Amino acid sequence: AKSRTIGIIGAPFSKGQPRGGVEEGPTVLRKAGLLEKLKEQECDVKDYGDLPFADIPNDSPFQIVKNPRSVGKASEQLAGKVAEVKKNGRISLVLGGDHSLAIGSISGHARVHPDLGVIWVDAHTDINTPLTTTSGNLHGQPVSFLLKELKGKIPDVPGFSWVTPCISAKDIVYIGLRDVDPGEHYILKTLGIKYFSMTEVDRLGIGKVMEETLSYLLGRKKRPIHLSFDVDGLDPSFTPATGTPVVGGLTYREGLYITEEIYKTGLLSGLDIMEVNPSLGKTPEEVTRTVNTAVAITLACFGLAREGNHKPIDYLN
Amino acid sequence: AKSRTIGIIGAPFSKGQPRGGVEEGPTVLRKAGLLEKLKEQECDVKDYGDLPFADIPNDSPFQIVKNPRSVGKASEQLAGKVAEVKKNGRISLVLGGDHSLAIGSISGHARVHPDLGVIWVDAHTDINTPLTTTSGNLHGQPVSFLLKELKGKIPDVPGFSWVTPCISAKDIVYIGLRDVDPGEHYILKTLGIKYFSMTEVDRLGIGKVMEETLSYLLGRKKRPIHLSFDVDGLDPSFTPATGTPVVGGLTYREGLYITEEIYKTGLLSGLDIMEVNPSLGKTPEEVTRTVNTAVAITLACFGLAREGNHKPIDYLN
Amino acid sequence: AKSRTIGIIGAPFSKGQPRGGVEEGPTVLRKAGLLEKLKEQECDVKDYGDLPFADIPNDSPFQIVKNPRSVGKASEQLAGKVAEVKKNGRISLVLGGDHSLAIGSISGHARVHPDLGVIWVDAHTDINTPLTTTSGNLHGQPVSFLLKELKGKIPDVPGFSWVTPCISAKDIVYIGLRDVDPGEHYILKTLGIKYFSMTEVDRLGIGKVMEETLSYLLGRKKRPIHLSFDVDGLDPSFTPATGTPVVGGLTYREGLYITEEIYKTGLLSGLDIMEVNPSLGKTPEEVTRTVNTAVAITLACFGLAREGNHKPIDYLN
Ligand SMILES: O=C(O)[C@H]1NC[C@@H]2SC[C@@]21CCC[B-](O)(O)O
Ligand SMILES: O=C(O)[C@H]1NC[C@@H]2SC[C@@]21CCC[B-](O)(O)O
Ligand SMILES: O=C(O)[C@H]1NC[C@@H]2SC[C@@]21CCC[B-](O)(O)O
Ligand SMILES: [Mn+2]
Ligand SMILES: [Mn+2]
Ligand SMILES: [Mn+2]
Ligand SMILES: [Mn+2]
Ligand SMILES: [Mn+2]
Ligand SMILES: [Mn+2]
Repeated sequence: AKSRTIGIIGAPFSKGQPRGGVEEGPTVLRKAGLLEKLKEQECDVKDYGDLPFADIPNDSPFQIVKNPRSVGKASEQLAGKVAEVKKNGRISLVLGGDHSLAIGSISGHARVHPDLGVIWVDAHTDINTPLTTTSGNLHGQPVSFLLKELKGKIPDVPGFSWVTPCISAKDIVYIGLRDVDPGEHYILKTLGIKYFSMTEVDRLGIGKVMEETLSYLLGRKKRPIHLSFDVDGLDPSFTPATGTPVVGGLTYREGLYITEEIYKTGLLSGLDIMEVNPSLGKTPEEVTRTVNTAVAITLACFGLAREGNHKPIDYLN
Repeated sequence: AKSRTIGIIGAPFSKGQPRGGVEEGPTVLRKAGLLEKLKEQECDVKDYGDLPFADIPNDSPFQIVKNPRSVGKASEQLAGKVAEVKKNGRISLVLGGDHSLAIGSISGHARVHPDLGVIWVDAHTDINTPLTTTSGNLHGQPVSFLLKELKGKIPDVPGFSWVTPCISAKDIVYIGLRDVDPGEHYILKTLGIKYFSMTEVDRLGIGKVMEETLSYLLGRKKRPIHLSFDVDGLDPSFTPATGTPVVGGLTYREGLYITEEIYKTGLLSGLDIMEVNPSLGKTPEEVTRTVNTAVAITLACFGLAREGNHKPIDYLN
Repeated sequence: AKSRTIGIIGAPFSKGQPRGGVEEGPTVLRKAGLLEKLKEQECDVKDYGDLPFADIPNDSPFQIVKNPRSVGKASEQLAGKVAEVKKNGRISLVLGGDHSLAIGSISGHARVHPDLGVIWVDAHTDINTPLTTTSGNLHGQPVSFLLKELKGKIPDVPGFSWVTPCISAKDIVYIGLRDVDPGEHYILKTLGIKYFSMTEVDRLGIGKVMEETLSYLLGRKKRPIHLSFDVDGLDPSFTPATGTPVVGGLTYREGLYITEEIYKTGLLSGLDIMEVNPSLGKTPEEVTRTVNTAVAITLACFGLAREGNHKPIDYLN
């Protein structure tokens, strides 16, 4: 089935942030048996391998922005690969890698499906521009490069001349927000982006959050869904092996509920499993817990349901 | 009062599953002061002791089904004891022991009250038949033996000739499901059994879940309630000392909410506290935590309320 | 702004209960950078210092009631100080110290604002009278001294002759109740006090709880709000370093939701952050966790929002 036809892309990249280890994300998710688990779930899985991200020496900063050419090139390559997967009639599954890679993932997906809607599960808005950021880390800026309304606010950053903003502010929904920078809050409010911070999740419950999210994106007509999942969207009690953990996150149950509801639309076309850093666990168990949670989230995106699943055969005969 | 008149039955039985220790469940629940705590809560408590489950040697398997005569006999004896407690005008409180004992608990309860409704709190459906089962563990099969709609699907298993299905598919509600076998999911969907998997609990909230459960069972007319509580229905962060723990379970609060709502109907007539295995804690604290949670669940079934409780006297004089 | 104009009062007092260390509450909250964090959040902060609570030797018990003159005097002093802060047009922020200090905090606040409404966030009602109590610990009795309907039920306790009940039973809302004494439950039911025990929080969800709480207190017309926050209202997994921890408490998210909703009314006039005991952590991390949670709660009372915050300037220019 279309909702279970997948194209795996490994994106072992880390230069979008300063913490080493996030490039081991595709390795550890594969080692956990993700591909085998998806095949056992009646999925047609094709593995496009791990993208080679050739080192860019002398990649000097653009103002305070670190490794711009490396980040720009990695996303450019990913865009080409995601577009190839999409042309082959498969749901692209990007194994990250830092969240800067979403520039390439969404850009590439939009080349084949320009009418796509984005669901962004994260503790963070990742909407800083190369001018608003105080960190210069591009994993906290991918949304600004993708939004049409921010054209003219993004300077000419080396490595990003290939980028054409592909999404409007009305085509993105945030879920799980709880650590937003002043500049990002201003952008979020002035552009009128739809969001469900932890405050709205507490107020409404995840059931109403999903009902509202899917109605807001699909109400007019059915359109492709791109889910960009930052594992720090979930509480650090479930995903501790991550760069920027924030307390009071989405529960394991809420994470599974979001992904079960998206699967059920039959419109998931793109998926990013980002910011898994296996060198950031305090214990080996914290790493396995993060990886196992990220695997469980991924399986729910492709049909694994808590009520159970069965093949279309008579089990009583 | 009727809702606080209890008959305690210890059922130290483990042969419905492969892990040793679950037979110590009645011992550890008693040691925690359950009987004394119930009496302090204005309960009339009579202890019927721990059932002697005389060893059945040469109990060869029926196909892949393990210890069928032992499980069949333990349930047959429990049925007789529960029926005796029910005839004495008491709410039967079965301290397990593995969940295979539900065959005897519900069969015995149904002999005195054939119009009973079942609330099944558990991570699992336990509805595998001796033919759909892949483990051959009878604790994953009690429901198949009890359902009228599965008559003709249950083969002649040694030790179970006394069993007559006593409940219809419409007389059972599951709460907490999150680990269902393919065969079980097929049965659950084809028989149209009412269930609230963790997905429905996330969607609706425990308030709506309870409102729907009690309306579905009692809407037509008031009838006796049998609550079969598998401790693995709650999240392993509360009940870790259990045979098959599954992450993303019911919270301590949700567990107390279910039981507070059932007490309030005044219709609880039977209760099973199952799958407490004190040899399965990683630390002694994990065992005490499991036992304390199981005690807390039990006390709420018999009137203990979080808002408080008071005797009908003037406390200001 | 009025909602961000604060008067800090340290109340290092412990004689309302038997566990030493709660007097270090103002010290540890200050060490965590509470004052500096509030100023960074666009707050006008004035620090009235830590109240000196002169030792009262020969403070004999009134029946079973321990240190009545010490508790009575500490609250009398606090009342005078809170009234001073209120007269200076500031929101009084009392850093405790045990909950008996609420006698002084609310009495002092009511002298300037007699039309105030109280939100009491706690696992406990703290409404025992000097005659209903069984421990004789005054931190479990402050509401009894404050209620107009309990005039004639409170005996002449040494150190409390200055007290005039300032609140009616209809002017208080409890949130988080899960450990209520029989006498307290009788008072709660006979006086018809509005409460949301953990049972109502589970039933309704924190969204509906806040909607109902604010409508019940502000429906007729806008009036000042006094929030009396006992850190044991939150689950011990967030606030373990406290005297009376009770499992199944409010989550970190629910705590932040209550305080975000109160800030939003613009009517918070008084705040108590009570029962932080830094000598009651099992590990230093348990103490830092409790302190960090208490700081996070306080910051939300004065505008810190999970969706983000920004200054009224153009961030894109
Ligand atoms: O611009 C920044 O560098 C920061 N702005 C807000 C958050 S705290 C670090 C942060 C980005 C996190 C990226 B990501 O969400 O993908 O992990
Ligand atoms: O048929 C089986 O053996 C399996 N079926 C699904 C679950 S995982 C193991 C299991 C039984 C659960 C038992 B009980 O709920 O009693 O703890
Ligand atoms: O009156 C008493 O001593 C007891 N009555 C109920 C609770 S268990 C301890 C308790 C007081 C809690 C006060 B405080 O909430 O401030 O921590
Ligand atoms: Mn991100
Ligand atoms: Mn993030
Ligand atoms: Mn189970
Ligand atoms: Mn079971
Ligand atoms: Mn208190
Ligand atoms: Mn308390």
